[PDB]
Amino acid sequence: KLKIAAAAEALTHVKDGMRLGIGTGSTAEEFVRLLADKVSNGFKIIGVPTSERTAKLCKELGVPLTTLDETPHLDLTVDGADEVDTNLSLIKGGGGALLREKIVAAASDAMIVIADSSKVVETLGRFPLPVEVNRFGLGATMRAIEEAAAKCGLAGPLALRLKDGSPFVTDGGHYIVDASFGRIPDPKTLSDALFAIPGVVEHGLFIGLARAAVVAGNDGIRTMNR
Amino acid sequence: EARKLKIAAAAEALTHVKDGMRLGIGTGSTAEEFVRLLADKVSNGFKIIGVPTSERTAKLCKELGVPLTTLDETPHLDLTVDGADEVDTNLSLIKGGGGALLREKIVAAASDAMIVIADSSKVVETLGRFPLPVEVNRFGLGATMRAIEEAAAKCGLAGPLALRLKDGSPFVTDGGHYIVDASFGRIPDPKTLSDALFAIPGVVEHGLFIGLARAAVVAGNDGIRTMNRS
Repeated sequence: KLKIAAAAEALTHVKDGMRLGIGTGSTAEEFVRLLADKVSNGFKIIGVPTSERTAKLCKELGVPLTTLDETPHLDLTVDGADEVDTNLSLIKGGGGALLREKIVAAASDAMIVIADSSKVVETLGRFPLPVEVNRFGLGATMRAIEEAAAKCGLAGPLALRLKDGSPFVTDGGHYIVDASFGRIPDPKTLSDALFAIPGVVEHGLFIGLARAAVVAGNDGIRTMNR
Repeated sequence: EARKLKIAAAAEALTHVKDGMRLGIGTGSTAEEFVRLLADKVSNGFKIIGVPTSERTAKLCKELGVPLTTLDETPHLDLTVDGADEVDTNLSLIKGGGGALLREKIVAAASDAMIVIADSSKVVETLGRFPLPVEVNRFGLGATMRAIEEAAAKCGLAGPLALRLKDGSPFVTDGGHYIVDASFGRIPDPKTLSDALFAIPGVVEHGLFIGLARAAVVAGNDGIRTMNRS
């Protein structure tokens, strides 16, 4: 649809010979398809996958693959997001790949986001914030998340994420708690508060990582910048 | 030896353990001696319920008839008692030489108070001579290694990073993670370093305990001393 043109605009930021971090979800898959077309004309690139599902896609379509162990620093990560605010702070992890996405993006010189107009918000937080937790001590970690929220002036339900009947286990062996805070006006402070909890592994706030964002508007395609 | 000093500290810390409080039970050689002293007390009708910080702490406690519970079942505790690899005058710690730092920090942070018990060799002027354990995700190990070096550099630190091994392959934490032992030598600002390490998406947790321990019972041959908080 327009989803395609948004990915295609992001692929213009990709240079010959780049070391690339590749996102997960509906939008990054399309970026994979279009970049596969380009290699298939002698465009050279090497990619780190942020999930098994992206990894499979790259191999079926001929996008060369590497690892952060073999390729510890990347030029660019391209990935989707659940919410983008005007500081280009994001909420990510609706797809359950939040940690590998943070690690890959944090290992990169720059991160480009691809989203539609509906994901761009005045204030982050209507999308529930995914928080990745250890299964040991979940009860005390839930308490601490509510107290961490209270101290930052927020509140809302914390819902242990399920798949089928059971808790969702991430690629890395953790549970996810989706925190519905409604409005997160100071992401950095909340991120600090959540990190001070030992049970917290990581969370879906991507702060200061996206240098630019391609948005599929109702009018057409637009890029936001830093 | 070292052993009888760890016992005297354990016994002075149990002076703080009251009938029926719910306890965080540490792990390692010094917490072992505290468990026995609690067990000898249990069999004469002492009342307590304890959350284990490790796989092996739980087995000792069950072998001795110490009532055991869960943080899912018992999410807030009264008191955690545990060892430490380093204690400084502010009661900031380095922990995780025995590999249980994550569960230990979770347990201690869920407690109204945390008391440390150690022998006098564990008391330091400045944290950092004991290499700092950092618990890391297996995914992206290479990028996480780099970021730890970049964080150290911004805090004016340096040293080897060794992926911790056991029997020839990486030590796997109870929680499914690796440990990178960071030999920084001297850590004059623990708080700044702790923030810089948390900022790494690969870092799960680390062995700096800042502001958690309310007191530290220390043995030594110049007698038993409880360190306190300025």
